[PDB]
Amino acid sequence: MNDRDFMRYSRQILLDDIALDGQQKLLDSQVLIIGLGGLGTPAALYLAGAGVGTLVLADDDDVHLSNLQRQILFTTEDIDRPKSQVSQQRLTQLNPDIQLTALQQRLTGEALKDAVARADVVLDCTDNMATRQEINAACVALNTPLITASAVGFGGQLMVLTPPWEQGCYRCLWPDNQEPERNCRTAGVVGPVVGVMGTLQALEAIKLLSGIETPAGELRLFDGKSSQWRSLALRRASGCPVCG
Amino acid sequence: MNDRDFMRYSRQILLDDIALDGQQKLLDSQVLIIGLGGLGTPAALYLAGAGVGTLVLADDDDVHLSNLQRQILFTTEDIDRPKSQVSQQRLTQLNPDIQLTALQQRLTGEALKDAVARADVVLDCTDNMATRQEINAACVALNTPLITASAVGFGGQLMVLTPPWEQGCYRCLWAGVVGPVVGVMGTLQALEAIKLLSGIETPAGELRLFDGKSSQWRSLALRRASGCPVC
Ligand SMILES: [Zn+2]
Ligand SMILES: [Zn+2]
Repeated sequence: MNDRDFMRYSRQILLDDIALDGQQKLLDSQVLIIGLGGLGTPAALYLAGAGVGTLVLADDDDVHLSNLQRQILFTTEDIDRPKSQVSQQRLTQLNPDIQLTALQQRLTGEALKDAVARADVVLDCTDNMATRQEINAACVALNTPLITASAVGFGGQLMVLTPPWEQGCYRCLWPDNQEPERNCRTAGVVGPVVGVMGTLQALEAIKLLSGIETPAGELRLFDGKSSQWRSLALRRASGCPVCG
Repeated sequence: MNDRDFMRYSRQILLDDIALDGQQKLLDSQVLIIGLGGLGTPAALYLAGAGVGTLVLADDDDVHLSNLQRQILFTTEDIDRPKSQVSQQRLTQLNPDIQLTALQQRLTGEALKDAVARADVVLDCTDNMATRQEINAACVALNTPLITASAVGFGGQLMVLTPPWEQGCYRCLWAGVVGPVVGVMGTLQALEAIKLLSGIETPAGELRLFDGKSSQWRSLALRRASGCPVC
């Protein structure tokens, strides 16, 4: 690569586990981020700056004042402007040497499928159970990893699902499809909490793409209130509508 | 608190643990963020969007290409501009309704003690063992809570030291980095500030360590050193 790119990616390249090799891998890698909010926003911000070759940002909503408290990528001046655009645009100003696509739609059906297909890794950053479900289905089908997370109030939840599908899919831990019983406090959310969650979704994407020994198949839980971390093991359904 | 304000802070206000009581508290607080790097950058960003009344951005340095990989608050286009200025400007675009004071200088001795005094919580975001040491001194002198962090390669470190100074100060205790690893640490530094300024209970007498490769946290029990030169 370049002698400049070296400087920019200096902090990663200088790392044994990544070095020049991985750094190229990152540059040759592609990542799909469905949803650019308090979760996908810092996810995209850190991936671009890390040098992920390609980034597809999908989000069908505009920038609202209500967002600025946790969706750090945006600015008040961006209000009413479509997220995907504003996003790609600002990420560009950060890392021009990388390609950024902006889908101003809702990824579904085949539009979501092939989109998933390509991607070497797919981050789910839609705090939506339905979407998350088909993103999972699609991911399982076109054997492409899914790194899903979420947050409500002071609580965070993260999960990495690799293609081998060892410990099953999201439709294993929740063969259902409706909603969880955390539907109560679904009122607000602390920025740092949803933030740390997305940021971690990116660390997991890097490690996955740069082929690092990152444990998966867990369900990490964060309690922003007690500032305590916790992990629940996983194992697939003895006959899931997927992963079967 | 008008229509606009209710709207931006709405996801925080609709929270039992904060509501108008806390949102109001945040808006009356001042936080000193010393250092605007991989740590300070996301911290300032999350605190501002949160609505902390006054933010003092300290940092005697300019943007560099190297930076852009972990310091998410800057772009290539600010490459030679000073950070405190660039931060101050970008943060205002996010929340014009809060007090944002830049500090293109380098705090030390008195210049530091003043800033620490006029500040509810101080965030040590200077990955420099030295500045760090002076701050811990100032923070204990003016019994001002100190949230400090670190992040090297794949491992981060976090600590919340408060006034009763029960389990020690930073003395009582004592070059590549992954983007997200410093981030997590910084974002968490904000989380602790918001919990401290809003009044939420937070076990703090420990040294949280994060290993971003194995993806697991560990803690060490702090202890105020016998005859510590500050405690
Ligand atoms: Zn399954
Ligand atoms: Zn001490």
